Amino acid sequence: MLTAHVVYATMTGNNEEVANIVCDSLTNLNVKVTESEISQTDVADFMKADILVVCAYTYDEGAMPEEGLDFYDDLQSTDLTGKVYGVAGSGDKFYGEYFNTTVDHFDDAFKKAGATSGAEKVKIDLEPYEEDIERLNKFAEGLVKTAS
Ligand SMILES: Cc1cc2nc3c(=O)[nH]c(=O)nc-3n(C[C@H](O)[C@H](O)[C@H](O)COP(=O)(O)O)c2cc1C
Ligand code: NA
Repeated sequence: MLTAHVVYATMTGNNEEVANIVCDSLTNLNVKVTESEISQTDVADFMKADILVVCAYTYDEGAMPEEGLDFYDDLQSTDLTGKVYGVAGSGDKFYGEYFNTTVDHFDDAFKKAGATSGAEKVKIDLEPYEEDIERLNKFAEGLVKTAS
């Protein structure tokens, strides 16, 4: 029944770890999941899933991943009405009001595209631990219930 595409942007693996946890939780909720890195993914292919997820870092005081700028821009130009989305990220709370700003940007981009938020965005500090894992499971549960 349900499909999902999880894209991640990463440099030291934390956000790929986050994407992996989300893919696992979705798979364990009987979702067929595609997972790919953002720079190797076209929005036209991404949008074919019922559930859309971006997991991406924040850099240089609030900067988006440079390899994800095209994907980000293409996302906002696409009609994603009927799609269920969620955004998550690992970042560093030391950057204060720049903590995981990329998560906020992608959540806004999905909003302009007309997609329906399936779960509250998840902002993780550095590596995901037990609490983060439980939060990413509720995240996945929210997407499935919203999409189904
Ligand atoms: C130079 C530099 C600048 C950073 N700036 C931010 C930032 O503005 N906001 C944030 O949340 N994290 C910032 N970070 C932290 C990364 O987002 C964080 O380490 C994240 O876990 C890396 O994810 P990745 O392993 O998937 O690449 C910065 C890290 C570095 C090295
Ligand atoms: Na472009």
